[PDB]
Amino acid sequence: GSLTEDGLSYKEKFVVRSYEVGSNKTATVETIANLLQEVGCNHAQSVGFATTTTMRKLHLIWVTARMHIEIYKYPAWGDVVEIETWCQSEGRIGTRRDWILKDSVTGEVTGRATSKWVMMNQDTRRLQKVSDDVRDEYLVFCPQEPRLAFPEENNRSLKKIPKLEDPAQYSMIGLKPRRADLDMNQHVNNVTYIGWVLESIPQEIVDTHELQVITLDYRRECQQDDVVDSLTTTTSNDSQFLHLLRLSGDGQEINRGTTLWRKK
Amino acid sequence: GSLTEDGLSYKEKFVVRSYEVGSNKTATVETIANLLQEVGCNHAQSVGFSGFATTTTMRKLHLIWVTARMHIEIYKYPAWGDVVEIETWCQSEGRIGTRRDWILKDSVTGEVTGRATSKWVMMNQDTRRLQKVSDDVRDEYLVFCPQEPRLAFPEENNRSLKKIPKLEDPAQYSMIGLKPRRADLDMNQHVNNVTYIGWVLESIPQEIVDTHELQVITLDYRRECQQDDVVDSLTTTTSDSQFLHLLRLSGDGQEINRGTTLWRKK
Ligand SMILES: Nc1ccc2c(c1)S(=O)(=O)C=C2
Ligand SMILES: Nc1ccc2c(c1)S(=O)(=O)C=C2
Repeated sequence: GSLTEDGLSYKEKFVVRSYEVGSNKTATVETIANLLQEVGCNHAQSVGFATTTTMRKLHLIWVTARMHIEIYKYPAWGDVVEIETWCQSEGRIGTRRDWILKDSVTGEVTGRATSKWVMMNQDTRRLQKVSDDVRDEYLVFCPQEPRLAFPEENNRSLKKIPKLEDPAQYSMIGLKPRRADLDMNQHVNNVTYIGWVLESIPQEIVDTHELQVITLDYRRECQQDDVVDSLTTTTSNDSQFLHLLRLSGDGQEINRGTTLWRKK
Repeated sequence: GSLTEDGLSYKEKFVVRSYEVGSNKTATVETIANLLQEVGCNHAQSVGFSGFATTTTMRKLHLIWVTARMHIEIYKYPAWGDVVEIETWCQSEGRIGTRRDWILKDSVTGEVTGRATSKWVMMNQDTRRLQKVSDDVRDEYLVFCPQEPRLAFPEENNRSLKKIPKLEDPAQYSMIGLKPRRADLDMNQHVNNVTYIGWVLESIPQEIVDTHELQVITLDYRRECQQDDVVDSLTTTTSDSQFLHLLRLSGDGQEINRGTTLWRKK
């Protein structure tokens, strides 16, 4: 992998592995999401790191508020997929990281993703707007003119997600993270929540449809000793669902989302 | 990745990923086990196989290879961003089945950082009945194996061939109600063998994991966990720290795996 010529974006190629694919012999959306995370990590390392001395001094970290992925073609087992990533400042709100996925052999865009990140105190979990001093330290690593993976003026990446009402049409209860679901800091990996959301989709939908779009909002973190319930209701050629992840006991919301599926 | 010059073994390099490491910023034993599986798959493809390593004779009789035992020893877990080189080969073990071995090395130093061995047996994919290999099938795979013995674990009467006892109730530690999600399934909708390693490790206390490093794991595979099954993971200290393990179905207590782990103080 490497930064591009202008040093404002990062590209990396990946060969799809045997254990990374589903029943269609193509990469699952969780493998794709892990690869997005990996190319994001490699981008931060290549530019010198994604926390500066100033963020480290104030105990601030970047946390994901929203993730939006659209896949036109899932790469097959043994195929090479090229992923390009970049960041852009969104004023005082936070930052946005975008991705473009391409088939390395044809050069055609097979997918795209966008994510919203906000600054949070590591210890108190309190959110805050971006200070001018912190924002100005990261601007030298972003393209200055807008560069959007989802340009469309009415794109599904910025749609507001409602809260699922009980009773849910489908459910998967008692979901718990194991050590493989944790990152190097013992926190639940963001991709695990995507897997948990998908667990409440019926197997018949998964067997006859392909996931085209997933939008996920992150409200609260699942701790290593928490238990989660995954709720889904059909809202809809295509099938659309509304999703909710909440703690098994008190019903505290951890995520909400939407998925769009197309017939195979 | 590629077959070596003699075409009797396969080598592949991997760069360790950010999501593949644990709290020590080194690859977990589950990432290592997935890489062993991946280099095994790439070896079968390189020697001509289009399912897993099944010849047309096995395909006509509906026979598949299934893991009976997995044994892994790690001296050093590769760090995040490091390149690890893995070499794999197979050997026929007469009529019993086959053995697949692996050697892990640090690509920069060339030193052996780990080794693994596994026992595979032939099974009918529909009835799940075990069978001897027979001359006709064994003779079709011999051209892909070294003829002289080549063992990742040469030592006479070593840890890889030790008999594992059945854990007696009550267990010292336990993790109950473990269930597979879609990410735990392979391309044939069966639970991936590496998930059972994760489930075994779930009943080790967090304090042991925080102060020790896993050096050895031996796992026997008795029965498969189905997509709608629920598993209990049981562990008792038998001692470094050594543990005896048992995975069984949550309800009727049917055994699915038994194993042992050996851990070294950090
Ligand atoms: N906040 C922020 C802005 C740009 C960039 C990063 C962080 S990075 O370090 O991940 C690569 C470029
Ligand atoms: N059964 C068996 C024996 C040798 C070899 C394989 C299978 S393979 O196809 O994985 C490569 C060598």
